Amino acid sequence: ADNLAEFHVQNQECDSCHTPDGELSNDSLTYENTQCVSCHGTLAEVAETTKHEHYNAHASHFPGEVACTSCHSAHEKSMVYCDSCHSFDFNMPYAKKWLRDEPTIAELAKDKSERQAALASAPHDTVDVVVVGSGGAGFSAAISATDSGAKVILIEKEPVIGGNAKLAAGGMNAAWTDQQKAKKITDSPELMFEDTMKGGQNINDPALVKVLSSHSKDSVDWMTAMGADLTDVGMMGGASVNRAHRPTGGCGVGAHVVQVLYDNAVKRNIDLRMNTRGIEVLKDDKGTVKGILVKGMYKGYYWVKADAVILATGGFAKNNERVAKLDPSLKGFISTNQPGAVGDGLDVAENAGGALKDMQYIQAHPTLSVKGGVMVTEAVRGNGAILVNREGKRFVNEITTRDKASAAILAQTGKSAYLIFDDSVRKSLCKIDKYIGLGVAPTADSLVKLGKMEGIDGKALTETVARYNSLVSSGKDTDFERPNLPRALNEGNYYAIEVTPGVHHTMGGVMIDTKAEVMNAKKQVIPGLYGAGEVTGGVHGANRLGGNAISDIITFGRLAGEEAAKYS
Ligand SMILES: Cc1cc2nc3c(=O)[nH]c(=O)nc-3n(C[C@H](O)[C@H](O)[C@H](O)COP(=O)(O)OP(=O)(O)OC[C@H]3O[C@@H](n4cnc5c(N)ncnc54)[C@H](O)[C@@H]3O)c2cc1C
Ligand code: HEC
Ligand code: HEC
Ligand code: HEC
Ligand code: HEC
Ligand SMILES: O=C([O-])[C@H](O)C=C([O-])O
Ligand code: NA
Repeated sequence: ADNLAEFHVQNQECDSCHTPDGELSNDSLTYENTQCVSCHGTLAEVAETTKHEHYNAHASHFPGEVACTSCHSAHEKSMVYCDSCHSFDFNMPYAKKWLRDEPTIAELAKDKSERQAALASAPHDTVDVVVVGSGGAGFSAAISATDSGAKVILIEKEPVIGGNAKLAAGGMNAAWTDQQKAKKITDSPELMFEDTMKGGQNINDPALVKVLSSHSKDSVDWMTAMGADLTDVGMMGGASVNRAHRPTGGCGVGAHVVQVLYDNAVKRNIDLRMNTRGIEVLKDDKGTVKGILVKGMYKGYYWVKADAVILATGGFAKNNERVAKLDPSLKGFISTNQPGAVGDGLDVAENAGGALKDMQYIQAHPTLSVKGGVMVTEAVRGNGAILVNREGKRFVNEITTRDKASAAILAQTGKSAYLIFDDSVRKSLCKIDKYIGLGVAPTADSLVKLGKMEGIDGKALTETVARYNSLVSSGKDTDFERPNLPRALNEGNYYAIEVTPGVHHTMGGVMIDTKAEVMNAKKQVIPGLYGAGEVTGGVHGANRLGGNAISDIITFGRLAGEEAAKYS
């Protein structure tokens, strides 16, 4: 058979998958996926049949309930979503090679016919607030607006929830939390504010940073009340004290937070629509929001009538063409991002009259795995790993800010470096076992053997770790002035991960005020239009601190949902 439907129809009727009249149920394909599940089992049940030692197409780190049709289309060959970041050896029936070619908002102007028809029609729904994007900011806005008495529709353009937020590792920054106090950590919102402003080269809007620092404990409390575990508190770069909150043992914060948000949205019966892209914010004759034109992948264009629209669409770090025009030093770099993080939400914001700011400030994460092409968490360094070059020497304070760390790594021989750590570090950070599972953390019982394995000077490496451990013992790094030396690298075996910078986060975006209201170039509020999360500019300035993006998206998403509900 040339496609999945053709295979099935050999001994099944059309209505084995389809509704009675044949119409597709909705853009989430709810009815149709339910039919797949009726015969094949849930995703977890299918996964039992497709195990590999170190990976499983049907059991991944993605949170929520991942629809079968995310990867298996019926009437045409389809792509494995995992192929957008990994190259696992898969044999999905009716597969085709991964290729993302999504039309820009500007290109969709070609749908002049179809869009005019939609807008000429009755609104498909009439609600209070539409939230665009199912990352942490969008789910937070949808939940908060719903709890404030608003009727919400949440849309997501991708087939799966969670955006980049589901990928978050190292943590959510906050001070001064119960969780920190329980771990004998002393902090303050003031110190978080100070670290943040300094970290951003004082480019950040201080009014927005004050919201970030002052609301941070409340946001940790809010997540925790919803069921999140944020009890482990680690160190990230450019921070005065440990304040990156994450689940027990140092497991990934992002999948967890997104799962909690998803479960809470399902509990509230929030209308979530997948494969549904926000295209154009609609405004009335006085320039206030009146709704939004969307494009359903399966059901076509339609509009929703609403008082408020909350853009929670994330960044553009996947779009290297747009990135390179703003910061040429990042041209041709690999990205840490999900395939849809291309900035189409900003185009929607600008078309609605929103001004952008700080667009030139784009962060490279200092440590993408060269072998795996995925982010390796800064928490590996926070929990005690060092960086060495091919000469086997330290060369940077491994917990400095990301601008400085990235530059340092790029300055080394081969424009890459190695994370080096032992089993004490490994055991301290649950997330590290994921890199071992991915195959990107080669190991040996001596540094000489590891060095020979990886092309690092083995004797120099050995002497480097001895010297470093000496500095840990004496309590002062006189070589690179690293201010926190949590662990000696001296238990069990040693690991190396080859790392290099990758494009990671866009600090610029739509201009908002402290109420998450989008403003035009005249600094005038556009009534009914809100922005929250990485889509906004002004929060992070010239360099974002690790841990501060998850803090941002929960704080600003929650605030936006409450403000939108009040606005009405
Ligand atoms: C691998 C990785 C690890 C990270 N780790 C951390 C960490 O631990 N700590 C931290 O603070 N930050 C971390 N970050 C940064 C942080 O996760 C991102 O800043 C965060 O995901 C921003 O969340 P968001 O809700 O604004 O956007 P996202 O989570 O990216 O969600 C936006 C969603 O909107 C969608 N969308 C876009 N346009 C449209 C449209 N027109 N219509 C409908 N939907 C649309 C997307 O497809 C996406 O699903 C990490 C980022 C990555 C990539
Ligand atoms: C909804 C769109 C789906 C999806 C994503 C899949 N199916 Fe089915 N399927 C059914 C049976 C009896 C078979 C033969 C194998 C078996 O005995 O279990 C299949 C086969 C598949 C495949 C493999 C195709 C190939 O080329 O070998 C795949 C990838 C698959 N399915 C996914 C039974 C049913 C149903 C019962 C009436 C329904 C409904 C579906 N399948 C729908 C779907
Ligand atoms: C499950 C395995 C299916 C079988 C068997 C049939 N269809 Fe299907 N159909 C299915 C899905 C998941 C979808 C969405 C797109 C995709 O290919 O994944 C569709 C789509 C259609 C459409 C398009 C409808 C539209 O664009 O509005 C049509 C016209 C259609 N399907 C017809 C159809 C007929 C006549 C079938 C029996 C021969 C049939 N389908 C089988 C899932 C499945
Ligand atoms: C992408 C992330 C997928 C999603 C979501 C679902 N499936 Fe899948 N499927 C995918 C791959 C890459 C493969 C090949 C796996 C491999 O290890 O090579 C498959 C395979 C199947 C199969 C065939 C299994 C077999 O016995 O050989 C089936 C029957 C199947 N998938 C069904 C299925 C259903 C019902 C899903 C929703 C619950 C579903 N898949 C999700 C990729 C992805
Ligand atoms: C980029 C946006 C990704 C996509 C798409 C998928 N994964 Fe992933 N994966 C990504 C990262 C940054 C990491 C590093 C470890 C971490 O948890 O942050 C990984 C790791 C894995 C691993 C190894 C660890 C583990 O969970 O066992 C596996 C087996 C894995 N990823 C599988 C996987 C599958 C099956 C996916 C499709 C459903 C998938 N990944 C998508 C980033 C990204
Ligand atoms: O390194 C991480 O875990 C991460 O990627 C941290 C942030 O904030 O972006
Ligand atoms: Na931004």
